[PDB]
Amino acid sequence: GSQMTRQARHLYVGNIPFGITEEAMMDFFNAQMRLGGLTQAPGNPVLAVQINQDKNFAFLEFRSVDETTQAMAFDGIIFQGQSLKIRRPHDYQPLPGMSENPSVYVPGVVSTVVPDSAHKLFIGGLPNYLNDDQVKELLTSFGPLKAFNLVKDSATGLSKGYAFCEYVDINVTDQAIAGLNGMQLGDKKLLVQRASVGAKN
Repeated sequence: GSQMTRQARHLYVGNIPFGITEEAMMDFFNAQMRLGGLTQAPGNPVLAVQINQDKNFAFLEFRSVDETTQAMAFDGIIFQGQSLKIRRPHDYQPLPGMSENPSVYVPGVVSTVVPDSAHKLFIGGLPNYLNDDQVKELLTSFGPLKAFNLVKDSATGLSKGYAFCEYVDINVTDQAIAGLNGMQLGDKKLLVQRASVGAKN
């Protein structure tokens, strides 16, 4: 369809695996939607994927407004080691009577949106070659995460060596600090503290 028609029928997907094909991306999201019970009709909700490989993002094109909205619940899903960053197009406008936010939660998926808050953590000193899944697994031993993002270099996809997170249980925050702060990992030592402590400004 037209560009206007696509505003409510596609999503931005950032942090995509290097070298993934459009077909493999499409098959992944169709499988996740179908196997998660998140379709509104028989068949595949995702019609196409357009990748910008040099800029490390894709747009997923859906056949329906409601399926596009529900797919926002996959923000943070791990695929080939990467946490996919799912967002609305910047020009999205809510449509009359159509939900702006997903209605159903997808078990296991940890959001990449980590707002500044009392118990948001900064994790610094990570070896830059560890991927999102590996860092997530390091943090999850203390308890389940509500949100997590590993900061990547825009040009290499390598990490910048630091991440942010928020635990489901606010009390896990201090347990994760106690366990991980000062821990040797590679040639590095981790720094783990509430992000408000060292935030620039």
